[PDB]
Amino acid sequence: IANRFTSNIKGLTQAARNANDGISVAQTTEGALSEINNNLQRIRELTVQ
Amino acid sequence: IANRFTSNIKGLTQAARNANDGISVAQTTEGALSEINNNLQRIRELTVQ
Repeated sequence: IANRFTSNIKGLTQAARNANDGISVAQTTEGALSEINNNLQRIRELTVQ
Repeated sequence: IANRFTSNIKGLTQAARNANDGISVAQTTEGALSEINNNLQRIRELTVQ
């Protein structure tokens, strides 16, 4: 049972690290999307003009 | 909703600027029309004479 618990603890810690990496991926993609959105807003203003 | 509000505000402001340009155009044309009308009135006076 101690072996099983050690395996589970190590796996869960590594999974937490993986989830942190995924959060980083999401943040980077969202920043790129925000810049694209600002460009689109400016283009719409130019079209209205 | 904030993005939509920003787009609407920008569009309305630019449309107001274009409308102001419209008043400018109309004022210029009305000034030319006033000059033409004054010339026509003087021509009428000369014809009456």
